[PDB]
Amino acid sequence: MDIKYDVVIVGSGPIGCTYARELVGAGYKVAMFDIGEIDSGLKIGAHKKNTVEYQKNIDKFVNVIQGQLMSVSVPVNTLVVDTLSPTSWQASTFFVRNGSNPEQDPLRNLSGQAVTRVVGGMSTHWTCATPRFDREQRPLLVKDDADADDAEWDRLYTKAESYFQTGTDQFKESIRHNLVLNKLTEEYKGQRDFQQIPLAATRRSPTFVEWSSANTVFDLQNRPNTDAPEERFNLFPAVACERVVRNALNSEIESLHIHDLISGDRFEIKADVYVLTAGAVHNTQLLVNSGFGQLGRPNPANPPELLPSLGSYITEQSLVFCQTVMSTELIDSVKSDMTIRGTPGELTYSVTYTPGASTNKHPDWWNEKVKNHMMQHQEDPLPIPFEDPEPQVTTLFQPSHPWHTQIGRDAFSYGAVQQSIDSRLIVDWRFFGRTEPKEENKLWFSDKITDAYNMPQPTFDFRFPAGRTSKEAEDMMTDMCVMSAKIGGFLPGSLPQFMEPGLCLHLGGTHRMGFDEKEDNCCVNTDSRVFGFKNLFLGGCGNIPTAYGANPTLTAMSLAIKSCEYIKQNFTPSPF
Amino acid sequence: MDIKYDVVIVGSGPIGCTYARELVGAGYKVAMFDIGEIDSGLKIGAHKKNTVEYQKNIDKFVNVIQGQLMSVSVPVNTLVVDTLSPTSWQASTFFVRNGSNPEQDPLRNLSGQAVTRVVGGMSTHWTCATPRFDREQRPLLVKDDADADDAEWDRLYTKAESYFQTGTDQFKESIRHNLVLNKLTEEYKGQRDFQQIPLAATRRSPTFVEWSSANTVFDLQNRPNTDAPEERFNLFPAVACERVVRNALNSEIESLHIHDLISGDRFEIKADVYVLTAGAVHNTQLLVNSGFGQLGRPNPANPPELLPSLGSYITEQSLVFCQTVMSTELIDSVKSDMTIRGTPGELTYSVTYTPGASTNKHPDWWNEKVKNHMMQHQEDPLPIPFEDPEPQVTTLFQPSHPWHTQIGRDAFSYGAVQQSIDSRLIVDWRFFGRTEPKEENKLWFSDKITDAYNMPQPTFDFRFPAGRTSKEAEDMMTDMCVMSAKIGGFLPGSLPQFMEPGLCLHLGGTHRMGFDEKEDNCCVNTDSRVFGFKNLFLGGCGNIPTAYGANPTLTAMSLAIKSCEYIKQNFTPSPF
Amino acid sequence: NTVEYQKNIDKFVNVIQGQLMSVSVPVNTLVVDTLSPTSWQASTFFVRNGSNPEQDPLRNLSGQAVTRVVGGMSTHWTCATPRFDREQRP
Amino acid sequence: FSYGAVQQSIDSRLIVDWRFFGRTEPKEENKLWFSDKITDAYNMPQPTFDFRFPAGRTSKEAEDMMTDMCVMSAKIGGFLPGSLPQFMEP
Ligand SMILES: *Cc1cc2c(cc1C)Nc1c([nH]c(=O)[nH]c1=O)N2C[C@H](O)[C@H](O)[C@H](O)COP(=O)(O)OP(=O)(O)OC[C@H]1O[C@@H](n2cnc3c(N)ncnc32)[C@H](O)[C@@H]1O
Ligand SMILES: *Cc1cc2c(cc1C)Nc1c([nH]c(=O)[nH]c1=O)N2C[C@H](O)[C@H](O)[C@H](O)COP(=O)(O)OP(=O)(O)OC[C@H]1O[C@@H](n2cnc3c(N)ncnc32)[C@H](O)[C@@H]1O
Ligand SMILES: *Cc1cc2c(cc1C)Nc1c([nH]c(=O)[nH]c1=O)N2C[C@H](O)[C@H](O)[C@H](O)COP(=O)(O)OP(=O)(O)OC[C@H]1O[C@@H](n2cnc3c(N)ncnc32)[C@H](O)[C@@H]1O
Ligand SMILES: OC[C@H]1O[C@@H](O)[C@H](F)[C@@H](O)[C@H]1O
Ligand SMILES: OC[C@H]1O[C@@H](O)[C@H](F)[C@@H](O)[C@H]1O
Ligand SMILES: OC[C@H]1O[C@@H](O)[C@H](F)[C@@H](O)[C@H]1O
Ligand SMILES: OC[C@H]1O[C@H](O)[C@H](F)[C@@H](O)[C@H]1O
Ligand SMILES: OC[C@H]1O[C@H](O)[C@H](F)[C@@H](O)[C@H]1O
Repeated sequence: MDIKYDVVIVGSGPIGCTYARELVGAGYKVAMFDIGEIDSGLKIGAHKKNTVEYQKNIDKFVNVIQGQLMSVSVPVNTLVVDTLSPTSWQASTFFVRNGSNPEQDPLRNLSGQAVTRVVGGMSTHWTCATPRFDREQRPLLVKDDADADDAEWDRLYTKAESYFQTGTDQFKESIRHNLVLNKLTEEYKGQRDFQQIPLAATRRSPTFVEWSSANTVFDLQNRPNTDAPEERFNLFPAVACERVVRNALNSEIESLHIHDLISGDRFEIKADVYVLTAGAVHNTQLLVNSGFGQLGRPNPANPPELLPSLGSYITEQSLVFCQTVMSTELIDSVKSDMTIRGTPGELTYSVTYTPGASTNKHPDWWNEKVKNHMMQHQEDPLPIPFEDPEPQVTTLFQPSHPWHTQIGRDAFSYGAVQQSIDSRLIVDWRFFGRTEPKEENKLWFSDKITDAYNMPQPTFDFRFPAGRTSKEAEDMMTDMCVMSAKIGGFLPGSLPQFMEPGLCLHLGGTHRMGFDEKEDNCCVNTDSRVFGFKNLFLGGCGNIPTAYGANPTLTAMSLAIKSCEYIKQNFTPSPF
Repeated sequence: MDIKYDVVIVGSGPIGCTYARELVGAGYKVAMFDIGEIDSGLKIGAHKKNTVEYQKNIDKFVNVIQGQLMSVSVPVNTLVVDTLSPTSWQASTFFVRNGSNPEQDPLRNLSGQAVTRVVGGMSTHWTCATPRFDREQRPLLVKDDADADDAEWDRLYTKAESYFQTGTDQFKESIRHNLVLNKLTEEYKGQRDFQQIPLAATRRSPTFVEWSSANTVFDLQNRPNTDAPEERFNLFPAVACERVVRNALNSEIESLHIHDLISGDRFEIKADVYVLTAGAVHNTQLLVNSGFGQLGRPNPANPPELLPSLGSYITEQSLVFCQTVMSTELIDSVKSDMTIRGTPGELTYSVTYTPGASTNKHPDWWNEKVKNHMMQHQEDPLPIPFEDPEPQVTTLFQPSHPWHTQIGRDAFSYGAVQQSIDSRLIVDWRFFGRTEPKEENKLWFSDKITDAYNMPQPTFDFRFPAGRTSKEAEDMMTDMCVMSAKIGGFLPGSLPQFMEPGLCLHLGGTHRMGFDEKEDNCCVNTDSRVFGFKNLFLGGCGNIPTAYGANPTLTAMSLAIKSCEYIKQNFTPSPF
Repeated sequence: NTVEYQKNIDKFVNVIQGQLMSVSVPVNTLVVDTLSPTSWQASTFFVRNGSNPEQDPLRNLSGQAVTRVVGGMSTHWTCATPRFDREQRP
Repeated sequence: FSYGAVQQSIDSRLIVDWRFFGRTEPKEENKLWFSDKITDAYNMPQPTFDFRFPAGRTSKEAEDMMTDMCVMSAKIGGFLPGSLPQFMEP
């Protein structure tokens, strides 16, 4: 470690790695710090799902996700346990216990909010869904010229998709995928369009997908090295970034205070450029601990002087979930082209089809798979082949249905995964609502209470706003019930429900972007530069100032690419 | 990869790494294959608990364990779900679904048996408890000379303890530890002795412990390298070892068939010496797939000709569990030396003690911690300091109490971890019973059904034997109820219970050791050599032929050290 | 119709459940394998606890129940008495 | 006749129950029969059902009816956790 770099990056998630990719590549001397540690294998920051073992046992991966989602703010617990032995010690009050945050109103929380501290951030376990936002969900990057704005976003999203290896063809030969997609597209037709979920992933074989991650964006190997002898990069894991140091004028950052969590030593690191990509909660925390905004419970009688919108206007999405069991209609449809005679398991049983009958509903490759499976596995009553991939189906957000949808199988199962129903029958439904930004919806940091890293404790003051946001959330639940029923009935144990607020982990608006600090009530401009500072940039979903339903990361990445263009335009690398 | 090594090792767990440590160190050309992948960070095969983040959030680590425990044999599920929508497809029978093994009698199973396929094996997530076995639990290594047997085991265990960095002093300054230990030792006195659990671990600070693993034994870095320029070792992850190839006479192994799970290619590797350390289930599987023992449902009318005891006499331990909530007696005892005046939170409140009163029950360092905590945290009603380490207490197996005990806090929590009761009050109790080896208790491999790696499906035919084993298991449950009550009453949600058979993951006896193949009904001799073979060795708990209650790994390691002495005595390394 | 039930209507569910006796219960096949090793266990899912061995569990009306008390089920019914329109009516 | 545990956290004045009842096509194959071997608690032939909801109109309407209750209920409020939309035991 040196005390001087060209660029310092706080966070090794996929947005920090967008900045590394762009800037290491442009010749800057870059250091990247992460509070978490390398724990994905020799491909640093890679997706934990990419082992042979997880892809042969995908039901286990939920546990890996749960193992690295550490709750942001837990209220004081008030459950009465009165079946204790009379000899057992019991307090006479519900006192502050077990890491609970006494500041947190339990009824104004995002209880499902969690953070991940590992090299690669949440991209080590994410679903890899990377939809574009349509105009309605998307911040403006050019004002008063919609066609130039569209052009700019197209160029940026195209680049982000290339970084993440986004595609829409990885599941095209799945029977289950097709079954679900084809049905939905017929029943709306074509008042809504359905497609494969855009996924940051490359299929390597019929049974293995290489899911993308931070590592796909930037490999996180120190440089110079043999592949990149004229580049300069260092990754420092297990280093808590605590404070950026402001000048008097609030026009420049003059250093970064860091804490080596192994040795315990503290240092101060100097950079020409400072990029905070610590996630939506933790960027905010680091800024509040550095004197931006206000520490402590918000107090209107003494509003913050520096970035007063920081931590206000926060957005998190409503999320509804169920699972379904495939209808008899759809299961029978799989084998609709077959002539089936006799009874499974007996001498006379056969299943045949005629390749190329124009009468066939399905093409030959489908009927071949189905025939083979039915004849070779007469003990099995379903016509779906055993290793058939899951559906990965969406109808994207539109004005008439202003929610994102993901229909398929998600590794992040909620609750006990029941084993009685055959998994080929099971389809997951997740619908994500957009949330209006509102000044009263805040993330703030205690002046008394600290987290496990001795940093000010995060506290939410949040409710879904009462008008359009809440109306749409309920409409969205209805929509998922109506849409799901086209495929099948609900799976007991996975009935339609709202998930805990913030379990969707799409928190935005915490350090939000706009044109004008005061008029747009925002913290960073369209280059992701903090207002008034020459050399401080924020990357991540916390920049998104709009009400959005789609998964935000591709949009956050796009904003980062644009930020890096600004840096390349205004800062000169040091000589090698 | 070469097609020729001096020694090939199948498995990178702590027993394979014992063989690597001994033999790489002795100058052999070693290759090690593991079916699983590197996923613990840059320290290959290291304990996953050793991140700063897990040790600040230890309640999350249960999920990491659950994420890599893949069930051995799951029976066909027969639960009736009859609240499905009438449109949903339903079969008319409980058919073979969702990876279930149709061979497995659900009532003769070890349902909690699981395997871990990752570099470092189960040592990437284990509790690190490494007790010695006393004579009563321990196989004989010398016959008819008890003092020479004791000497041999002492030397071997001392070496194994040095490899694992076993100690008994890591928790000596915990208030909770002391509270529990001191109470139990008074109440039995001294008809039973209590001590700290021997743990393979080194404390680095008051809040961080470096837990040992396979990596502690052998660092698993390829050699030659800068630290070890004259050593030769290669680790090949994601390589399924499928078969060892026997000569006609069954006197030598002539190669190892391997399957590269990334490329899909198959190869055959030649070694002077072959060591199978794939765990108790999977060593057996590999052997049955190579023509040892018998494939298919056991058939007494056609007993196996080659190693007929392989897969018979299997042992797994009964495990009882509860948690308790610390008694008022014991909580009051913590502060027994304090003079406490007024009421917490008010101006007059104070807590004082007199250092060195001979009347004090506790020494000054205890009273200091307690006083400071009480005065500095008057909102907290407990006298235990917030970062106080957990107890780690045992009374080892003895004739009058023939079970192992671990009393403390274990990361591998069973069930939902309730948050209402303060965690400083909570103590876990696990008691482990010894199981009589019995011919009828088998692990066998289907001739029809295969696992996820296309290898014969493991199937258990197991019941706890009806006489002494079952009698002791129930006595052991009673013992834990009686002993636990000295500390506190049971925690609702963690009432005393037997865990699922095989959840303790101490399976032994699958390829068991003895002096004489026929007379001792065994598979390997005291050098861990397979009877009749010159060049095949088996390492692991599957060698242990006795009824044991203590955690077996240190004993398995000891047997491996002795095996490696035999190899060093009989095989010459190739020139460098 | 007691004063007490109408002041505590949440308790009345228990009165209903107390007189709904299941018509046909299939043989139970749930595996309970956390029994003490000393406890007696059969080696099959045998006919137990009033189960009907004739009943295919997957072709059942598991929630069917009968009430044997003077007044029959009208001693606990909801008292909803709609007419059928032509379409539903013999 | 509440189904399941009656949660006490939500004020009861807020809570509204929804029950929707579907019509079932009569079908010869749907039977109630009586064992010639097994008897009930009164020594009378044991009742046994051989019943499935018929696969065409009955099942189609049942699922439509579930959708209807979800759409209609949402006019009043959102679902109560623990009482999510479900089919009851047949
Ligand atoms: C956990 C999760 C996440 C997503 C979905 C699934 C699940 C279960 N799936 C999903 C997501 N997003 C999508 O667009 N589509 C998908 O299908 N998920 C969210 C996505 O995963 C996040 O939006 C994305 O990673 C955010 O990227 P980031 O802004 O780079 O932030 P990260 O949280 O990934 O990484 C931040 C990083 O910084 C560190 N850190 C935090 N504090 C500090 C301090 N003080 N000093 C130094 N470093 C710090 C972290 O440890 C972390 O690695
Ligand atoms: C999971 C667990 C394990 C233990 C306890 C806690 C928990 C939750 N705690 C405990 C244990 N043992 C103790 O003595 N004290 C403790 O406090 N646990 C058990 C211990 O962890 C095991 O006994 C030990 O690792 C066994 O060592 P091993 O004999 O080296 O076996 P492993 O299972 O660790 O590693 C084997 C290895 O081989 C691989 N493999 C399997 N099949 C193949 C094939 N066919 N080809 C190639 N490689 C193969 C694995 O992937 C694995 O890494
Ligand atoms: C239990 C239930 C019932 C109804 C609803 C609510 C609940 C929880 N609410 C409901 C009902 N019906 C409606 O139209 N609207 C409502 O809102 N329920 C059903 C209604 O309760 C029944 O349809 C009605 O009682 C049937 O009347 P019934 O045909 O007279 O039959 P019962 O079952 O009431 O009484 C029969 C009776 O005969 C006896 N018995 C049976 N076997 C014998 C033999 N072998 N020998 C002599 N006597 C016998 C019984 O003991 C019983 O009293
Ligand atoms: O299974 C019931 C469903 O059947 C379908 O085939 C329809 F598309 C849905 O609208 C719904 O009527
Ligand atoms: O709390 C009840 C317990 O109290 C104790 O202090 C004893 F040691 C136990 O034997 C039991 O009597
Ligand atoms: O709360 C959402 C609901 O609001 C209502 O007032 C409507 F009547 C429903 O259709 C639905 O939109
Ligand atoms: O449960 C949370 C997740 O659900 C799905 O995987 C989404 F794709 C993620 O972005 C995230 O919201
Ligand atoms: O739950 C299984 C574990 O319990 C405890 O951690 C033991 F130490 C382990 O060896 C293992 O049995």
